[PDB]
Amino acid sequence: SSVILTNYMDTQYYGEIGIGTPPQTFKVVFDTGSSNVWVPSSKCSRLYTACVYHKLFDASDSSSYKHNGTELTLRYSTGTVSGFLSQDIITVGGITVTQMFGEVTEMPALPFMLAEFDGVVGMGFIEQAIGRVTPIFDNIISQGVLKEDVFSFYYNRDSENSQSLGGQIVLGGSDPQHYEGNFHYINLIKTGVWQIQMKGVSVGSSTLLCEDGCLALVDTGASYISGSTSSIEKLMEALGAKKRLFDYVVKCNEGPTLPDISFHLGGKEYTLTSADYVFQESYSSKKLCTLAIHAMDIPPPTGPTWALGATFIRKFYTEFDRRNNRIGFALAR
Ligand SMILES: CCc1nc(N)nc(N)c1-c1ccc2c3ccccc3n(CCCOC)c2c1
Ligand SMILES: *[C@@H]1O[C@H](CO)[C@@H](O)[C@H](O)[C@H]1NC(C)=O
Repeated sequence: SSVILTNYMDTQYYGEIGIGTPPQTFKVVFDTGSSNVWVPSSKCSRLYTACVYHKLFDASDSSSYKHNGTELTLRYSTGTVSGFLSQDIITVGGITVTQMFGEVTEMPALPFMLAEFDGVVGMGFIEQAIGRVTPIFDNIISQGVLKEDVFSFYYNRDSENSQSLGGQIVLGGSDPQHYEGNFHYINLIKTGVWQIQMKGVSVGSSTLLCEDGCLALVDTGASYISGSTSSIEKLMEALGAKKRLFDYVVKCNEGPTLPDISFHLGGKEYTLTSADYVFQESYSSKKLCTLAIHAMDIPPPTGPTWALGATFIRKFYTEFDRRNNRIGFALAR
């Protein structure tokens, strides 16, 4: 099965899923960076404005709902959500699985008021599941209907005309329609995390970063490519970028000229051009231009690690192989 994804300003990729009977729909981000499923709850006080602006699942309208109520708190690098567990049938572009998800009752205005999506579907391993809840992919695999134990991601570039698909996620394989050349796999450092060994990072012709090696987290639920506060400060100085509050800007006229940034993974340089990582929204020297790379200190046991999010996936079609515990990359088409 494949799921059409909507691309919102190149920073948010989501698709639809139905929960309960009759189906209650939600826009969700398929996150290889987390392992739980959650959507806003009707029990969420309207004092939480974010709940006022998103779809809320109502248990009392689902004849297939199974109560549980165990509390859970999900913690992401850029925000937190809290609530309790519930069970019901979830629809994912064809497949139907009885999933255990979290009904969020605390959805902070900042940042969720900025979210176009309603919730999250974790595509990570159970080792990272909060509350030891079985991840949705594990369940789908159990059904034994998928052609292969893998899922692929395709994140298209932004578009000013609602006629091109913002992205697509395939359950059980890849879609040749969106990649060229062959994949090039890398082995997961440790199973339970979509993290691989990254040999080095280069900014132009001078591998000034991640020498000696470092970690790379392939996060479909993250907007940009991130690095330790240290690594980024050093990468950003090399680009002549200034550090703002939430991002790094560069004078727009200097954006097209910026150097390439390469990530050495499994022996193959994945190169990104300035056009690939800069939000060139102007050419004025009197305007600032946001870079699609941020600084995000990810704690143990996962970090310190770089995070390859949407900025990286837009250029490289990614396939997550559960059966071989490996990640594959191919030129996105
Ligand atoms: C999908 C959940 C998620 N997973 C992971 N691994 N990291 C995150 N930082 C987030 C997380 C949390 C809140 C918001 C969040 C809140 C408001 C606006 C945008 C937001 N984004 C970016 C969406 C990127 O989609 C590809 C968020 C991401
Ligand atoms: C909630 O689900 C977990 C997972 O199986 C289960 O162990 C627990 O007993 C459930 N709690 C209730 C009260 O339904």
